[PDB]
Amino acid sequence: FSTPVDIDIVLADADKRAMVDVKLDKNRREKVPLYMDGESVKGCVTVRPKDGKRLEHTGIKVQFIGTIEMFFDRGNHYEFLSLVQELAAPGELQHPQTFDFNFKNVEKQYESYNGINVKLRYFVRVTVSRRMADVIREKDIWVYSYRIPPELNSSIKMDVGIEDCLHIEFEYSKSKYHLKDVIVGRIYFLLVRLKIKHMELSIIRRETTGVAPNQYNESETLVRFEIMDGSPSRGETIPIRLFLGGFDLTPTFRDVNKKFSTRYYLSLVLIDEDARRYFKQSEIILYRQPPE
Amino acid sequence: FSTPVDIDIVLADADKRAMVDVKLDKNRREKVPLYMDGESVKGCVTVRPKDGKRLEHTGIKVQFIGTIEMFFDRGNHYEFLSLVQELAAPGELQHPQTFDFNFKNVEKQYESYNGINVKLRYFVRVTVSRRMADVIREKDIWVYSYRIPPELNSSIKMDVGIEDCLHIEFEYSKSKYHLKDVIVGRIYFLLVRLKIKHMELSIIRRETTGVAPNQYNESETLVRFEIMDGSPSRGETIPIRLFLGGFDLTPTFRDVNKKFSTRYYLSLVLIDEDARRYFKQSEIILYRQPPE
Repeated sequence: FSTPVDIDIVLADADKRAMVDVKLDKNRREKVPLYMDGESVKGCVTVRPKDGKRLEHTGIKVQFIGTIEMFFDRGNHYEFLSLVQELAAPGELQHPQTFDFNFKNVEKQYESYNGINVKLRYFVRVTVSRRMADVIREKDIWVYSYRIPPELNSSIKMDVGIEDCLHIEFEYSKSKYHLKDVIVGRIYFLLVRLKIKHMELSIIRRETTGVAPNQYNESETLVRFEIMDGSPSRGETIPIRLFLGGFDLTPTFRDVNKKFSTRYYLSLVLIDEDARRYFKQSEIILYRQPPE
Repeated sequence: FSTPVDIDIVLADADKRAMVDVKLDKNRREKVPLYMDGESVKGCVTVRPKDGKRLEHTGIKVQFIGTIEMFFDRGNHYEFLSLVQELAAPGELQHPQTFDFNFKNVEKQYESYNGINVKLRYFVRVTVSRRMADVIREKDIWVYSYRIPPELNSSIKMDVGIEDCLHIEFEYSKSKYHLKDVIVGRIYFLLVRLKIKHMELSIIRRETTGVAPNQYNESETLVRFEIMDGSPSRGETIPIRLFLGGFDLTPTFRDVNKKFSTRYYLSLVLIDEDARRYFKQSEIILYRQPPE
């Protein structure tokens, strides 16, 4: 036999509309249509019958859903957006039928995310209601969030050290970088009484999930970029130029629906000849640039 | 003791915004703020603590809901619109706190209705999530639907009768009347071989609930308006002028979310001297006029 009916969802702007990729578990890349906050979502639900039989139903509806999924558990799923359009009353289907739908000016407050303990995703869900088992079809969507240049973008500049052993001033040109921006910086050496083998700059991603003492932090190290080979002396200046376009980062996400945060840190690491390791971590905000 | 916490919801336009009344069971009239399709819903959630204790919670959210309730049963409730804003992560409350909220450009596809087997209502729902029993506060809203003058509004004109006994032509000036419009019409008598005591014009409301053979029809007679006293002869013309503003009707609602219909009929009734009753029913569309 198979299914008596197959549901497909075709958008009205399906040819012209842009699509975007998502990295999922074990290097998989999905591609879905792309939307932003305030756009209308409209198209058609196409019902393809497959048998010459009849389908008794107690209603057909289409829903636009945005939801946050935590820890791979269905009981922790929270819909932050739900919109319904009823497409048909209780009845029968004997032949193919199509139904229009339009969700007017749809709010989409968060960017889509696929992480470790957290997913945030948007989809269209069509439901054909039946007496004991519904026929359900999901259709996934990417939503981006956009942001213009910030009013204030201060340089990150600091003196740090291990007392009487290593004193350094480091500088990074901004606090806020767009996803295809460049870390321009320098390291300046004030006091050096240790034997430095190499120095690297690391971009660390932290996913923070939960509320209050229920906090799980997942940490991933997305670059290790060597910026110095060998032992400097005092008065030595080391230039940093690190291109972010080589690492495909997600934006900074802060307290999203009061459930999770995704944060980015520059971690400067110096290693001595005996393999001792000296570090300083600094938060950087990553943002998605609106194209002009 | 009492409650540890009381939740109140105050809109940002609360002073300037118009309010509207609803007739509910046993002559009760509620009054709630008034909205239309496409308006944003924004304001503040005000938490008044009442005890000097502490409130542990696993999150605070506000939802905008539009739902259809059938047959006084909670298991038949269908949300056709759901929007969520998370206001706080898991934590504690020890003192009063207020939280802003804004639902951008909110779709509100149907007019609010309180009927017999059917309710359609919109509300804001605040939820403070707790370990075993949530603190929940609803805040009800009226939504109207508006419509400009129709492209086609034909007069309803017909010849009807009981053969060789009574032949009449009736005319009503429109098929579509606004809620404060006037039925202007006439009855014209072609053949009269019965002894007519009186003639009345009735506005009948029908509420139709369910899908397919699951159809319940509730019928209510909202006016009985006498238009003739006594026995006419052939060639006699009886004028009708019936003002709809005296009866506070709801608009015509057709196949709302594929779950219900509310429909209006003009029923013309003639009564003979022996109390025999001759009738003709005609559908009329009632609509809510947009003010200029």
